[PDB]
Amino acid sequence: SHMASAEHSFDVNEVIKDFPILDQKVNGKRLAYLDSTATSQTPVQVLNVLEDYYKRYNSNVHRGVHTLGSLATDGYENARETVRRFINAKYFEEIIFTRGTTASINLVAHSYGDANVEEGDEIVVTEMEHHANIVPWQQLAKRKNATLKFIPMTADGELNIEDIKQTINDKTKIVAIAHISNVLGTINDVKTIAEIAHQHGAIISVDGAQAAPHMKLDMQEMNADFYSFSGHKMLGPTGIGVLFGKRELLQKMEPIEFGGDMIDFVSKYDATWADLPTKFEAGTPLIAQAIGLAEAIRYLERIGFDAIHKYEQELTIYAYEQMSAIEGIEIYGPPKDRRAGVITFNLQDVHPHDVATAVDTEGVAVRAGHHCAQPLMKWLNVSSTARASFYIYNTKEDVDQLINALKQTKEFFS
Amino acid sequence: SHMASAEHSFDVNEVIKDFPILDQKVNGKRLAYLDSTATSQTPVQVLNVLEDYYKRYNSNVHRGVHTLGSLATDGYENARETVRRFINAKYFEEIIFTRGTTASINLVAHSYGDANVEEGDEIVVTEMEHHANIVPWQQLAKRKNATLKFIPMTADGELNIEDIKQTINDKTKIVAIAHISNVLGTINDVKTIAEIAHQHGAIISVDGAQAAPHMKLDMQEMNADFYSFSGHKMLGPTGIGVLFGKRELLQKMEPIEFGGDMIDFVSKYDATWADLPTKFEAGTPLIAQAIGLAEAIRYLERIGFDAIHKYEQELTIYAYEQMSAIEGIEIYGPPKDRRAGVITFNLQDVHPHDVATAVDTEGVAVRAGHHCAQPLMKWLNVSSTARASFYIYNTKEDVDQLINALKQTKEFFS
Repeated sequence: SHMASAEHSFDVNEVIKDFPILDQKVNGKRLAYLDSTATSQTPVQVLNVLEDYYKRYNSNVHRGVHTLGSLATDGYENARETVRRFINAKYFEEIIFTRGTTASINLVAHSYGDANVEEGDEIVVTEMEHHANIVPWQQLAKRKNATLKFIPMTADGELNIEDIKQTINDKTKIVAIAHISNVLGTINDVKTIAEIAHQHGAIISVDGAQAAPHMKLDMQEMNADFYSFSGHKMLGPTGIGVLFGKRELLQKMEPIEFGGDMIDFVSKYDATWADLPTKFEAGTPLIAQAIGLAEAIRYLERIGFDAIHKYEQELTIYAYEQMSAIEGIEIYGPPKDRRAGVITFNLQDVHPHDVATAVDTEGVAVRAGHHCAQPLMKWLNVSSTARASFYIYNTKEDVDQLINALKQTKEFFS
Repeated sequence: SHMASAEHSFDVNEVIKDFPILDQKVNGKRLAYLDSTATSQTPVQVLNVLEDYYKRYNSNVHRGVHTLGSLATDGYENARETVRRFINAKYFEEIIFTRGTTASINLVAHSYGDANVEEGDEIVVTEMEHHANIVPWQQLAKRKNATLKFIPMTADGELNIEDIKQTINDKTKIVAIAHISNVLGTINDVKTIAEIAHQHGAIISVDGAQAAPHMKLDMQEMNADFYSFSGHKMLGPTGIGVLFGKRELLQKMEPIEFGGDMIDFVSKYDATWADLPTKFEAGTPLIAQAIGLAEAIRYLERIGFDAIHKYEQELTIYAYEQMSAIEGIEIYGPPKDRRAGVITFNLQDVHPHDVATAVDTEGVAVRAGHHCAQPLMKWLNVSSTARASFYIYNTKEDVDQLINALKQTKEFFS
């Protein structure tokens, strides 16, 4: 088929050999892991770099120290440089390591938000946002008596340019938006939204958790003010994310966590802060996790995003077409050729929790629930949905295993 | 010798076989890693558990999901239970995972501090505190126009009961104190200080980063309100720590980071919070790191703290005596038999940065600088010091290698 050709061109079988977790059975059936949107699997190259760190040069990080300490510092600094190049940030000091996208957005909303939002200012969000890109803005609005505004969505769950222009105005201080929806697969035009924000004297904070794993990012082209993502969704270790911020903005923002490393001087009653980026990195860093995340970036770069985007789009269109052919499947969001590698759906007369349970019995991992997007579920007029997602280690066989399992589930519940 | 006997009894050579990082040379000399206070080394048992997680059951965490997801959730919940038992917390929900001791103390100071400290209240600290246990209290005092008070220290860097009783009064709301000093080796009587706090209607927040790796902790006996520590100092992975808090207190405290997992329900403008402990755990957890930290706890428990305390005390007394015999060495803090496994020192007429550089050329890893304790350095009337620290994988040979390197350093600079 067309999908066999896409598999062969991408060399997907050689990619899968790097992911030992996929070589197992679940409930006696081969594993078809279709939940990468929740967290990705991790290649041996990343695991080998983590093992090497702990077996060869673990130490705390500080410029000019004993031998292992200076190797650990080199590895941590090299990891930040790898991230800077990955997203084409202008400066090393514009990359902040955090616990994840959620911690990144919370740092923007506390540190930037409290210094730049007052009573009567507006913060623009959307109903497709993950909780991590809604609730911090709700809390900033409550602290400041500011107003939260939602960009109206089209019937297919996209943002029309005229709705974007009508919602952003000269009262807007912050536009906070997903680059890619974790549910609908919508790809927002963040470059254009940034331009409209900037015309009104607002800044843009982008939730890029579902974009960084899947497409090339260029902070300078996009002209985002802040951009946030998570390592565990892009082949990296748990516990690490990134906040990109323009240097001019980060310089004026105050830290919100205090301790070692982020200080320059401490007396009994006062303290001064370190330079960027360490101003925002209190305590001992995520040292092993940063080193592993840099290896995950090199894994993605070695394949390249043009190859990853083509393969993911072929998988996604194939899955969308095969799932659409099952009578009773409803897919939410844009058409097959206008979406990222996610399909959120319901099966007529079968609760999505029972879909997820049933396909796991067939070896297939999907998620069911609200996907941390309760306002989106309400916008769809549902409580829960089921969600399959694709990444670089998925195959036609994985999609066909889901399709057969859904047909078996229809039969079981009929 | 007495130290050879202690080595043999502890089976230190078998412990060292678990730490492949120690089996290397630095500058052509065997590695003598004497910087565990900064971060510990990591045994293969912990590395094997981390590798197994990524090769067998990585997935995001949620009760009742697909097979790998339910294994990851089990591992994360089991890890929290392991921590609860390790410190004898009454309830599972009193254990919060954080990024580290610094993040733990910052959560207390923001969430508990802002709700319980007002103008004219007092916060008690000490000049031996790490920056992580000073600067958050400075910032809480500034937010609230409250007053920071310091418990006077004895000439040996300890806290006299009469100075403790004179500094704590009915205005005190929070006593924030180290269990063990990262510099002096002082072991504070936190059980007694907690009693004095409680008599005055204050709470106690304990910095236990240097105690959790080295001694048995019992939250119920101690009667601490909050207790904070870091995994990387106790054989665990980087990027994880613990906050213990009494359930009654944590129930009333508000979260300070917002997103997925920590919410129950989200609408466009409002949100409700999850139950403890997840109320304080926004975003995707530190899943691999928690699982590794539980394995580190089982490694320490298998040896037991009575054996670890005896071995560390024998090493410490041996090192204190051998270093004291070098003319020109000044050791800071209490006597050899009243300290934890740390020796902070200076060598007459040799800057401590040059000591650290010189002994690294001899394969020995120590730290030089302020040790994130600038107010303590000022209290000692120095800028910088050098610091050697001991843990379960250190030997008489490591101490003798430091002693010979210090004598060689004296010679080089004379």
